Amino acid sequence: NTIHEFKKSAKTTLIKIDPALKIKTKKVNTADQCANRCTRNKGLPFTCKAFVFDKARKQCLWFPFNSMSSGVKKEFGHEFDLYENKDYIRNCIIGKGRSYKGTVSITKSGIKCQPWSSMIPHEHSFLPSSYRGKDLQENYCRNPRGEEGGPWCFTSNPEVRYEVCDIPQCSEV
Amino acid sequence: TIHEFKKSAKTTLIKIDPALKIKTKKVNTADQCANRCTRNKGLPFTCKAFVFDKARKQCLWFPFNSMSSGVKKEFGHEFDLYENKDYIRNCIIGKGRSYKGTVSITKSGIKCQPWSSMIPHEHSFLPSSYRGKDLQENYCRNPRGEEGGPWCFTSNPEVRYEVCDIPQCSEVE
Ligand SMILES: O=S(=O)(O)CCCO
Repeated sequence: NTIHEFKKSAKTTLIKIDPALKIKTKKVNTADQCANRCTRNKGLPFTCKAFVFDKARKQCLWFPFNSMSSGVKKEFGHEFDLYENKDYIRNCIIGKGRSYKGTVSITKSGIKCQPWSSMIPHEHSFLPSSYRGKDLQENYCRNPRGEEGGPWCFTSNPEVRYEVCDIPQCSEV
Repeated sequence: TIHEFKKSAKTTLIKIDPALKIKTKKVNTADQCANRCTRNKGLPFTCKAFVFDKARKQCLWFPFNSMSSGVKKEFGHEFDLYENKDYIRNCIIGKGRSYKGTVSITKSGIKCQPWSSMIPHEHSFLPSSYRGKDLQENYCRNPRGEEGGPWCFTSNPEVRYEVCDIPQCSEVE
């Protein structure tokens, strides 16, 4: 069971703008079954970069793209959960990491990040809805205002309001 | 938990910068090191890799990996190195000569052939004659800096080799 290995976005599927792009679907029992096929890439005529489980139609949708790909857009649906293969979510930072979408959720000194949706331990105004496009989801390290320090988070230690996270620059020579 | 790490057999790491944090503990198995690393509990840093000393049954947890500036990768028959995939760059610079991620599937979704195997395809891209190239397992690699990026010999007898679909670091904003 490889499902916990994917970055999950609730109530979301992906749509092609490009009719050219390819999709594979199969009726299935559980979301874990979509995950296994994606991880192993068995019987897909492409590299599985993401999949959707449709909980109403009991279907996997396997994709050679993700939510960051050109010619694809997110779509809302109560029945869908999106799972993006972490191997195709850039895990290094460009510049100050304004566009960082990876899942690192621990600070430089090893403190588990506080969820953006929470006011515990720390009250703050980085509400996800105020910061659209900045992916203030779960407790991921993010740099929503593009400050000098790189991605950071509020910390689950009450004595440390916030700390930078230790995410490498993609290229610095 | 151990499968979200890239394993390098017979390898440890040495820190030349003495200010870099380390934590060690005698354990039973490498799986237990992986668990503490993934959960990052009781570690005053971000766990980016660990080594398991099979002789002493000791975990060595690191806030660095083999690509970190000033770390000595060294042979040792009793060590296995495990690098957290979140910290191995999963995108390509230029032609991907330096790609060391764990993607093992071609663009058309075929499982790569192991570099050390000669079935289905016979070749002269042996690990031994490509030191530093990490021609390990069946990972997509670009040892000669060739145009289309990391590639592999394919497990499909009808397709000698094909490029993989590893994104450029410049692909996404
Ligand atoms: O101003 S806050 O303390 O709320 C966050 C600052 C981190 O840049």
